[PDB]
Amino acid sequence: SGAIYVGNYRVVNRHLATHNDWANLVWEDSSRDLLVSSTTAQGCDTIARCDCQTGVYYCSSRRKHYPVSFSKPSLIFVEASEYYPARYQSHLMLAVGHSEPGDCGGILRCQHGVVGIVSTGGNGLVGFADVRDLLWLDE
Ligand SMILES: NC(=O)[C@H]1CCCN(C(=O)Cn2cc(Br)cc(Cl)c2=O)C1
Ligand SMILES: [Zn+2]
Repeated sequence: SGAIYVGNYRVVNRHLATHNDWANLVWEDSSRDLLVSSTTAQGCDTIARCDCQTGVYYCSSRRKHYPVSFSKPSLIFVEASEYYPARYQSHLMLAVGHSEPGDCGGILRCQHGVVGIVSTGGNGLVGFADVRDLLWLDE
């Protein structure tokens, strides 16, 4: 679980989106595991507008924040699930770190703000769905 609350938007993993998220749908991309929905309350999350490759992410499975080096957003293959078939997920950044089912939603942050959220993992790796390119979240 976990979400980014920026302005009048809520950003969540598309596979974890609720009925309210779908009822108040703004934008969704299956290939990125992102869903953005509208919220009546003003949220204060600063989105990073950078090309950082180091940051800190929150790991719910360890109740700890971890510093990580991560790759540039790219198209990386991800295996089937009760949510998605086997496909290439886009705008995904890999990092060496701990993650296990239940960690999706944990925010990855850098000095410039929110970079993205935990979307994939396993094998001593953690994958993050980038949100820095979504410029409309601030406007
Ligand atoms: N974005 C997706 O396709 C995910 C949908 C839910 C299932 N996906 C996963 O990666 C499940 N998972 C998540 C984390 Br975090 C760590 C591990 Cl070890 C793991 O197996 C894939
Ligand atoms: Zn940054």
